Amino acid sequence: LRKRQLTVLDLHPGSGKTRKVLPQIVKTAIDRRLRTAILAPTRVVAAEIAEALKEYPIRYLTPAVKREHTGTEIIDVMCHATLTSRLLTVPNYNLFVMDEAHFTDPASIAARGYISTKVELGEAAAIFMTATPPGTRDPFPDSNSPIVDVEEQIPDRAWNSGYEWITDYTGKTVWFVPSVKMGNEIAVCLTKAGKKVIQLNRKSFDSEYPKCKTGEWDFVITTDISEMGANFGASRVIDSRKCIKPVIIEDGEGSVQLNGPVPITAASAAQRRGRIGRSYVQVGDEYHFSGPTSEDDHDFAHWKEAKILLDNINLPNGLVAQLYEPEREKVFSIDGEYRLRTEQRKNFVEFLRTGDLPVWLSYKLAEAGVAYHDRKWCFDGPSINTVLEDNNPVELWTKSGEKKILRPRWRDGRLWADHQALKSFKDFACGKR
Repeated sequence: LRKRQLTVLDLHPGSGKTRKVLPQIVKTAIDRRLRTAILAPTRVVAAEIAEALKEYPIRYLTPAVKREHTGTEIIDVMCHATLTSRLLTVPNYNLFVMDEAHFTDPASIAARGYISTKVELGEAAAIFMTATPPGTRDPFPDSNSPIVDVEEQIPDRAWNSGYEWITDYTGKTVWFVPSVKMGNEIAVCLTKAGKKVIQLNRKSFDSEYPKCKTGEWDFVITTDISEMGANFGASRVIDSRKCIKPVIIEDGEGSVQLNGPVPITAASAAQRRGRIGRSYVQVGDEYHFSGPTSEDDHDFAHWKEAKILLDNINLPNGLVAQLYEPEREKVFSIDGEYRLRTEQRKNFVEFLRTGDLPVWLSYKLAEAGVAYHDRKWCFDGPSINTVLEDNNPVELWTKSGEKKILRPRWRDGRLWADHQALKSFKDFACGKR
């Protein structure tokens, strides 16, 4: 009960989290009438926490709905981003428990800032659970069983020769890639070599990660989303230590671009490696990697985007929350700099929630006075912002009846990162939501 005292913020890692630790915390919170928020990084982990807590009365919260049996529940389970979303449109929780608290999704960073600030104000206690606390930099941490770390060349595309070590192995392998496209090229190569392959990414995770529990697979090819609580029962990880992440370019109008494979942080590398080595009775787990790690992640867009979110959340004291202490050095702006005026903020929240637009773009739109329903901005950008599909400009029928080339006022590369993103953006440009 040492961790449940107001003004306490506790970090810890381990193994035994949902069978015992989380239920004990929840049991004590209920006995003490502590209004509690349990925060999971993903819908999968929220589900697994909710199942671990099946013996207790809990409320499940999404950004839009609540699931309860009586309405008298005091323990809420939700995704990190659901807290941030509801703060932008919320109980004065006495206790926060954040699982996988290293997640650098902007809404997760902002949630840690809000929670950290509530703790420092003496309004709450918080527990951050993660094997790689924000601020840490150790890519080869200790493990339950020794890991064989092997630095060697890793394919970044299909191969027609060599790499015998990849396909001759008969255990299960988790292979982290920087992009879904690269993962698919590798997955097809492995499949034509007689391997059973599952591909995991943010869009496929809810349907495909559950298939890993059947054990009917040889390889999981995954993006970095599997750094947030995925449990594989594998024996090998392959990791070129790359990611592709948005970068805000502050020159001119400003823009966001997706910068090609760049090195991951040491904490990310430790989380990728940390998929294995988890069991004393399974020895010989291997981590095959190439490339350095890098802590120059200040240029990744999620830090500024977290600050934009936090600057637009009101506090009881009339001020604004700060980022969680070890993360404050990632952003170089003065607190409150991104706070939007009244009508702008209303449109901001709508672009985020109903529009499903990235934080940076939603801020630029809102700040420029764009109304949520006004789609002129999708078509009134300069010709350099023309969106291409199959090297042809995208032409759309607008809600006003005109056929126009898709030319957003600001370029945010996440709007056309893949076919599904582009389709969603085309639907938005046409007024479909």
